[PDB]
Amino acid sequence: MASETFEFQAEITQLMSLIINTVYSNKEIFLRELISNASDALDKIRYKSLSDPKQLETEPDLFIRITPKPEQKVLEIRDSGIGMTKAELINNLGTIAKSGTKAFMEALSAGADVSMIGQFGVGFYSLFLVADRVQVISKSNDDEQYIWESNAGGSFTVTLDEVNERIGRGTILRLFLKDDQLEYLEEKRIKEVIKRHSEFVAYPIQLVVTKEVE
Amino acid sequence: MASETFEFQAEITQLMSLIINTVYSNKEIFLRELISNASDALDKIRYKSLSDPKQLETEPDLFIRITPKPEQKVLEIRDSGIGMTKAELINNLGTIAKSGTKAFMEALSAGADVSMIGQFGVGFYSLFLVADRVQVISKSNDDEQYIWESNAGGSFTVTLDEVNERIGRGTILRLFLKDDQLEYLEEKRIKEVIKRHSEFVAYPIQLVVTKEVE
Ligand SMILES: CN1CC/C=C/CCCCCCC(=O)Cc2c(Cl)c(O)cc(O)c2C1=O
Ligand SMILES: CN1CC/C=C/CCCCCCC(=O)Cc2c(Cl)c(O)cc(O)c2C1=O
Repeated sequence: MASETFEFQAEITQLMSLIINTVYSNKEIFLRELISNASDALDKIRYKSLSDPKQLETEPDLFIRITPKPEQKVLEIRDSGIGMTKAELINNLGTIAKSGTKAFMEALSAGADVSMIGQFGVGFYSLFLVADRVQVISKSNDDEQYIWESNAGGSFTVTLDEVNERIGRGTILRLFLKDDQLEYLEEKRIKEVIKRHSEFVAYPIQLVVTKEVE
Repeated sequence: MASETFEFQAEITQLMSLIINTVYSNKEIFLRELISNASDALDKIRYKSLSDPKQLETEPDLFIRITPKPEQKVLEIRDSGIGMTKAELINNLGTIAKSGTKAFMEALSAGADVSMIGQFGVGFYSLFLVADRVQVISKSNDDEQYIWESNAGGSFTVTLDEVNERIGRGTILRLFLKDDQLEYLEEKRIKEVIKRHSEFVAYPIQLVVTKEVE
């Protein structure tokens, strides 16, 4: 199909503009937030499967997978968690997506460290520390695969997905990294960031590395 | 769109049935043939770009990339070479695809080693040594992305591609490995097979490895 365009709730647009523009030092913290969200989605599908085991069959493996795509300056973070339907992507990432958004911004003004973002329920938006564009590609058992896309402007698009690999079930965050943040494409940097901030994750974290054979 | 189905030329079906069923020992040779085809397609796009440099811009990097997908028992061999349009996939892989096909089978009967397959121009079909199903996904600058699929039966299908990652330009052979050939998903096995049979390749060969972070 065509893309549909949606307006963000005003506090969300304010949160994003602030973060995409910040000179804050500790940007690496975006990866902890995206692994935590990935781990929550995997919790929800595992929890859901307790009474409905067939929900697992669209993707029996439970994992988080990180894929640097250095040639496109993209970093992907995939999970096989519960995924979001079209209406979920629309509601959860932007149109309500509310709640701690304004509390967080107020805490920032008073000097809170950008790293509390997650305790306010809005750590998804920390991706704009290292990316100036994101596509969230998601497949819920309840809906077709969709793409939600934002560039931290006041509106986002949602498009039926006829261009990306089929996710059996779950979500890919595809981060279009800023030119100064290309370090997050490097295998050593990634590992160091995960060991530091994500020690207790119930699910395997996989890193997809491309090496020339010689 | 829907799938279209096409009949193979009769000698091709005869070639495939023989190979999918052979007890021959040296199956590893399929990888040399698929890297050679990949290298030929990259030669043709490089040669073509000599007088039409813009043909490179849909994918400026020239590479061969091998991606084991152990969970699906798939091995992928990708190149960014010239790719095939729908009519090319139909003509080149099956409906004419002729020429050395019958000569090769006659040489086999007389005791030729399955490994001469490439000097008869039909080494593509060597994939059926290790796979009982293949999808060829291809994107020519001249056409949309298409999927050609065969299971060594007498007919194949060609489908407009709305399910796979976008190839900028080139071809993916997606091999659905036989249960006894899963060794070709292993990083050490692959490297050993390339060093042995593909020493002189002008293009980088990349191996995509997935490792758990601990
Ligand atoms: C958590 N859920 C599953 C759906 C989440 C439902 C609760 C509302 C969450 C609001 C924030 C959005 C979110 O966490 C979605 C998500 C993100 Cl951002 C991610 O990086 C990885 C994911 O697997 C998901 C996701 O699909
Ligand atoms: C060689 N060409 C480019 C298109 C080839 C034209 C000449 C006719 C070739 C007939 C065999 C089919 C073929 O080689 C196609 C192909 C295969 Cl099988 C492959 O494994 C990788 C590829 O990049 C190609 C391909 O697209």
